[PDB]
Amino acid sequence: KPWWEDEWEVPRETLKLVERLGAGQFGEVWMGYYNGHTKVAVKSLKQGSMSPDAFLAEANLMKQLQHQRLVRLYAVVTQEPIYIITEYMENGSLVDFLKTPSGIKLTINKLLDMAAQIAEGMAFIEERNYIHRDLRAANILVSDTLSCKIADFGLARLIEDNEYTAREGAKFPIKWTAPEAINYGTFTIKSDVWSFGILLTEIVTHGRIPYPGMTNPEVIQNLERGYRMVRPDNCPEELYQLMRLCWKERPEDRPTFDYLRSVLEDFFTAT
Ligand SMILES: Clc1ccccc1Nc1ncc(-c2ccccc2)n2cncc12
Repeated sequence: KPWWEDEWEVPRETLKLVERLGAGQFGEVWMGYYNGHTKVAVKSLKQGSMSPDAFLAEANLMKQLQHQRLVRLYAVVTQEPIYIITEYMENGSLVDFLKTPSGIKLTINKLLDMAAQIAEGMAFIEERNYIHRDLRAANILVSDTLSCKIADFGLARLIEDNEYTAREGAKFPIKWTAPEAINYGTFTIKSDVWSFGILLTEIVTHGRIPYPGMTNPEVIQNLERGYRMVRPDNCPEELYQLMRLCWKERPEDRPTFDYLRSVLEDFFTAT
């Protein structure tokens, strides 16, 4: 729909940018208020840094994927500077939260709880025929009540025929990304499942880099031999075995997100 009919368009006046949370090559993220009272995140596009069609694509996808476990689109401003306004996540990114005094004190039970919440989010994404492609603790946000939500949908895609194929040039974080996606550019929900296994390591290590002490080429070498990541310090063995299922060689042997959610809730209500 055009901007004058689009239920998501808001007048820029409705928004007050209060505290900057982040700044990079392509714009900023702010905490601010919508209509004086409602706390919001505002991502702003730095003009000329990238296409506004490309920037707005993330908001259009979020219009289609609404769930409690996914950071919610609130509104767009489609005149420069372009804004995407969402649900505010008070405790910021999981990777950062896990390192704070409150993150430090969390028991394994609460960690397993948060893991289940993330799987539940991904189970919705899976049911809807989408993939995420950027699933990692940096892209999970944490609420004031310590609930978790999937964020950063920039690489997220509605799947045609189960597989998205990126361009020959395209590069992805080696430690988080499934071998078939690094090697062939082919992504499926099963690529995300692989990423989830890596994300579980970040949870149990409070946000440490996967494959401690290893370079990208070493990770690749080890994986091809049939090794997987060494058992993180203090990782319960049941969780580690659940990671290994996410890292099955054949994407099709990897579990569903519904399965992963189910098992993690069992782990949680047992601890
Ligand atoms: Cl603003 C936006 C646009 C597109 C997709 C998700 C979000 N939501 C958020 N992104 C980033 C942060 C954020 C950015 C920097 C540091 C910590 C959190 N955030 C906090 N609450 C909601 C969001």
